[PDB]
Amino acid sequence: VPQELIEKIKLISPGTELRKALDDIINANFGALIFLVDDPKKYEDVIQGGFWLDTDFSAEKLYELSKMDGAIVLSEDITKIYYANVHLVPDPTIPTGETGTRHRTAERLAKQTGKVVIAVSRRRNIISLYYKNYKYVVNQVDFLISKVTQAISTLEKYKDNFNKLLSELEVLELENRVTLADVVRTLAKGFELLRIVEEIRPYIVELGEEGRLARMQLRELTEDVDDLLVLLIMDYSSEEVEEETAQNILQDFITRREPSPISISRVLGYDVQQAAQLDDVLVSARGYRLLKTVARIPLSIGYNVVRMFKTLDQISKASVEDLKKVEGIGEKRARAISESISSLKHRKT
Amino acid sequence: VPQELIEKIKLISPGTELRKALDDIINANFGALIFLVDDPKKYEDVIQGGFWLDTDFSAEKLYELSKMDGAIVLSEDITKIYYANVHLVPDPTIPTGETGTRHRTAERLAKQTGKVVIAVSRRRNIISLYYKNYKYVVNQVDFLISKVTQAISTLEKYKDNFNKLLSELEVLELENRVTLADVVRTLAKGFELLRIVEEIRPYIVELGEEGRLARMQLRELTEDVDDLLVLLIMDYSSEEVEEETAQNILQDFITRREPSPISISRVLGYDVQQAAQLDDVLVSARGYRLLKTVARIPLSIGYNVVRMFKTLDQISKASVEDLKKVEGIGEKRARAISESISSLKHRKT
Amino acid sequence: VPQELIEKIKLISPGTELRKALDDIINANFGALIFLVDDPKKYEDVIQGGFWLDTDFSAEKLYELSKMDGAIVLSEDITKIYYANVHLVPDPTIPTGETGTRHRTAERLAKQTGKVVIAVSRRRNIISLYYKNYKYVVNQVDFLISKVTQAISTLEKYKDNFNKLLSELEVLELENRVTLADVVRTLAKGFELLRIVEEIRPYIVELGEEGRLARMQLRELTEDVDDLLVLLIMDYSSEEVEEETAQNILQDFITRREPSPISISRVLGYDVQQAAQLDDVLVSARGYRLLKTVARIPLSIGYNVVRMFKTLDQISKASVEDLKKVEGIGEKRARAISESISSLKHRKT
Amino acid sequence: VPQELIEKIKLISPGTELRKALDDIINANFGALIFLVDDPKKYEDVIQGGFWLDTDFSAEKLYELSKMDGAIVLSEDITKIYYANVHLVPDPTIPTGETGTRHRTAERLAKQTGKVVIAVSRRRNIISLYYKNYKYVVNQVDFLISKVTQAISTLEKYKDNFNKLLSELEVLELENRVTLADVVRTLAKGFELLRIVEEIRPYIVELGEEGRLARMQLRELTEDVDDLLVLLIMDYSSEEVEEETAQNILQDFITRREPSPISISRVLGYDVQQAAQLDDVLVSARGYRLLKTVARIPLSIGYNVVRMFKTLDQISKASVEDLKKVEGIGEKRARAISESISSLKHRKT
Repeated sequence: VPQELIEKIKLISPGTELRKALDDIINANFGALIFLVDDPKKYEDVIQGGFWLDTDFSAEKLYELSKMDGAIVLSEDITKIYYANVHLVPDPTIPTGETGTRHRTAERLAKQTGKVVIAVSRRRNIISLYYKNYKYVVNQVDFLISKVTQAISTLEKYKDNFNKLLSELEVLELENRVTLADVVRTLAKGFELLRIVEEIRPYIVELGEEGRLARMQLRELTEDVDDLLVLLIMDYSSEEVEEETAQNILQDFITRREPSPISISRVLGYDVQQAAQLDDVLVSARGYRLLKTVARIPLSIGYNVVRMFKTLDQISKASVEDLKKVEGIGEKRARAISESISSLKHRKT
Repeated sequence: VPQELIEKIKLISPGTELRKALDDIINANFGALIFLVDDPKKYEDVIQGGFWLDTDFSAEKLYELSKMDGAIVLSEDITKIYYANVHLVPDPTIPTGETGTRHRTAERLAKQTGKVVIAVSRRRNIISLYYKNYKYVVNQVDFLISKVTQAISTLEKYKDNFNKLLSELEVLELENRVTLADVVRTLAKGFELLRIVEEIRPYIVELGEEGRLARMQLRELTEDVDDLLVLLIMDYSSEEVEEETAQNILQDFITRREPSPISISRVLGYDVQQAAQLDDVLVSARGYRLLKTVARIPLSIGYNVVRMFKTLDQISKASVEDLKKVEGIGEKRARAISESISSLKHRKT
Repeated sequence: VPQELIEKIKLISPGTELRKALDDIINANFGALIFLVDDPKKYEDVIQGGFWLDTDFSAEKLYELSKMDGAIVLSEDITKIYYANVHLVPDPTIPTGETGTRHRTAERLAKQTGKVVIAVSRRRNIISLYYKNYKYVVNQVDFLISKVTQAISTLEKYKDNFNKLLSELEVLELENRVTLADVVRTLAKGFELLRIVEEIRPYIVELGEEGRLARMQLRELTEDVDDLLVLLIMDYSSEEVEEETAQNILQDFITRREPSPISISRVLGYDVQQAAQLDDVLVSARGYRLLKTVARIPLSIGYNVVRMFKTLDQISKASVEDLKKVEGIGEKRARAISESISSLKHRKT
Repeated sequence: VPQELIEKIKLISPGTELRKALDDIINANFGALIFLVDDPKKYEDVIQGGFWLDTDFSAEKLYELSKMDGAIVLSEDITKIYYANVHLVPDPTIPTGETGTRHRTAERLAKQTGKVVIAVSRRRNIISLYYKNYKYVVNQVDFLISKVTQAISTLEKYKDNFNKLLSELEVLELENRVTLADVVRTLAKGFELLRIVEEIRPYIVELGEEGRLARMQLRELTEDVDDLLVLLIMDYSSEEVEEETAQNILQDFITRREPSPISISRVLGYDVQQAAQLDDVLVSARGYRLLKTVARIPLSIGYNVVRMFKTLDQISKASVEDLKKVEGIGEKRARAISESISSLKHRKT
């Protein structure tokens, strides 16, 4: 979806006075055909009859004006109503996939002038916005909220299973008993979960001001999930990987590639064929996840800790003194690393 | 529900252009009577008047055509509109349980020709599909989603209680303090939960593309429940049972038999009369559940481990060396079995 | 709500063909006035004009007949339609709180004959049923489900807080560190929760077949709550109390008395004035809750265990041999009591 | 929102007979213009034509009367209907931001007389109440419940993350390993959560009797959150702070100030610049939270315990005897403090 169109869709999103007028118009079953232009003069060839108003815009004015036949012409910044009751006459030979005079006129005019044309028919409750060669159907809030509420419920279920996987993985990691299967399973669930977020995103945007609660919920449910997945990648990839690369792995599995077990283990640098092999590959966390998330050591510095001790297993054996030999690790960091890992082992394993 | 009919129901499921036209028709309160035929020629006896169109199908075309009285005739693959405004005249002596000319005509024609006939009346918002001697009422998406959302909430509650039962059962199993009552109680909840899934299934299918989120939720909620229940059967049945048999027990209690305590304990091979006796029967898990789910040992091989040690109690006492004497158990499997069971005991009991 | 009326309300509950016809009638905005009689003959004085049909009942027939003015007369068992289009003429001097001829006629006739009279007006979507001097407004399913879904959500929140209270109480009980405040707080939440169930009950019934999922949810959420609360009463009441009495305490606090802290502590036999005193009263569980729920010892026998050891504190110190000296406690029960309590202490405290 | 207006809004809230009549009027699409006056005589200048009724008020009467053009005049206590079908004639030169004669008349009359004027138009389903220079749009219950149900779901998510933060903070506190970042993070989530409650409040009120379940849910979800946050403030502020001050911090961050990390750490008395510094500031709880919430020691007395031992760290080391040296700490309190803290350490750390 071109950003160019996104900017236009904002014009008729829940919250704006324009959308306010359009909803009223839908409820009254009157029709509407609105043409957004910067300078009316250069468009007089496609504007016939009607009335010249050149007055300030308001939702009430638009609604009343729409009781008459024909089209209304507004300024692109929706601050002025220039015409009402006019006949829009774009070139009839322009191709159109629309049905019914109102929408065919809207599409051709948008294509012809490169300007925005809004159509609202009587036999339906949806807003169609035409911009250049683009068409965007705007749904009603009730419909959007229904889909979004279901997507959120679906997310809660994925998050729950994700929390359960990560919790079990934590036990295994602390006991150094992890297998590639445990990692991939956890990654897959995470990838699939963030995929849902990406898919519902266009719905949230379309909700405008009425999607505020929905955004808040998505934020609380997927808070640190992305950071967590990256750290998992940095910790279990076959060979060392920088954060930025882990992020590319994440973005890739969120949109491009499908999060299938074999496919994830492959990108992680493991040469596997059948998913049955995953339960046989033993792996050891490097310790980034725990270092950054629990010991609160900046990644930049964790790099030094990992380069020296290699794995979480070794770091958990290190002493306060042993850890200070690391560049960037003082008394506080050293104690923080040692104590937080020891605390976790005593509680979770 | 014959699969034969299921194939026809797909034709008018949410997502198809046909359903798109039918919804529009419902919203406009126009009526509709659609007859699906392969070759119009051999049906000219039941097709009177109207107009010959022989044009490409589209939802907009169907909607417009439906503004006229009579019926529309389409190709079975919904790619062609052959007739519009015709009078369908099946044999009037054919029995019909329908009311009102439109539905009586549809049922008799479907019965007469063995073809699909779709009826949509003005005084209601539902689609009736007739195929041979079958009738399928298609509900609106709003209604379906309402029932499905309630069924999902109901499932969440059953799953929660199931998780609680399984969690307590786990403690008991690790402490070798299980009674038949603990097993049956856990099985019953599991059986009842999967029963809900089976019952809501026809609703999910009827939802078509709009049931995608619902499917995802059902999948996250009942993920490994079936495998888990089978393993429970394999572990607590009075006498050894092969997986395939455990599965038959599952399928049976999901559809045929009622998951009553006594009834489950009976099928498991225990001769009980009153539910009060269940709290008195001590039982010991064979160890399949833990072997497959936690130690990740293939069932095929677990069979060997169980045939040698008999119960989880004995396996938990076995040593790495003792376990390797089993056919198919190497150093890795042996360590995996021993360590995962020891880890669980230290954490859960 | 008299059971007598409940039986009549079933006649028009979701699921019945009668309600099916009434919903259709509501959607069409036609009106309806239905009079249910056993023998039409003895009511000819209040039945004028119309048509004698004496035909078999069906929803389609009722719906069609309702397109005409006047009333319809059916058999009490809803198997026969005796009249259609008649004028019902009860005594006009009979008092009525209704407005509009249709409802005034219905109420007076029901009062006059002691029979059921159903009225459905055009300017609204609700069914009014009149039986003798009773009036029952039947709501639409959509409305009912909305209230019921909210009540269920509200219940989930109370159950969660209840689980948290009971969980903390469990720690305290095992450590013999309980105070009257911990008990009352847990009881109050339980009482309030079951109060919600009682209040939503009339809604579930009114839902008929469409309240099946709602019932299942209420059952999963409040499963053993009543038994649990009774045992809590038996365990913390100032002086010994029999189960049956504990139950009266429960029923009382669910309907009659308000579950205020002081009020609960008072009924439990503690003479307190200000809620501040509750945190100062130390109490010890007798052990019924744990004996019945965890050790699975029948109450009848727990009575003997409590009469001998007095408190959970003492039972937890008892030996297998010490416990067998109790009448009804064998080797199994004795082991069950001892091991389950010891297991709990090792895990929760 | 002036309380003065709140009192008027109650007049038309769900539950009242007046609102009952207004809903019926909305469903019928009749219009309504109601003027509430104490003494009709002194308003005869703005009341023209119509009918003098001087009869008792009822919803049915109001609904029927509204079928006629013009306005209805009721007594301020909604117990009397004085006029029906009248022409209200306020001064036309009074400014009005309304459109359409009905609303312009209502606003001007309310402004002119300082009395309540209720307007309901045909082309919409909302009630507009005018009082003096105020205007309050009353929404339908369906709309309100939709927003409120979403706000509750959003709250559940914030509460869950809050519980997780507080749970981890608890471990850290018991191990005396807390950093300013852990405290602020927990406070921020708490502050944001209570902010949602404040924002949805006007919706709950507008729901009237239909907002009962919603209130119950908000109460169960945010129960002790405020007390908990205050205690957190009292425990981690840079320098000692009295409860009343902690409360001002809470109220401030709930409405005025934005709960940004730096902003919270600043108000707590810590001079920080970049959020990165928070992970470096070690802090120790004074012990109020644990003393009041777990040991059940009144704040008034906790003040003495803290003034003597200073931190939770020191209190956890204190002996029963050491604690009794505190003014207000007896054998019970002393044991309660010592045992509850020791119990927590053994279970959570």
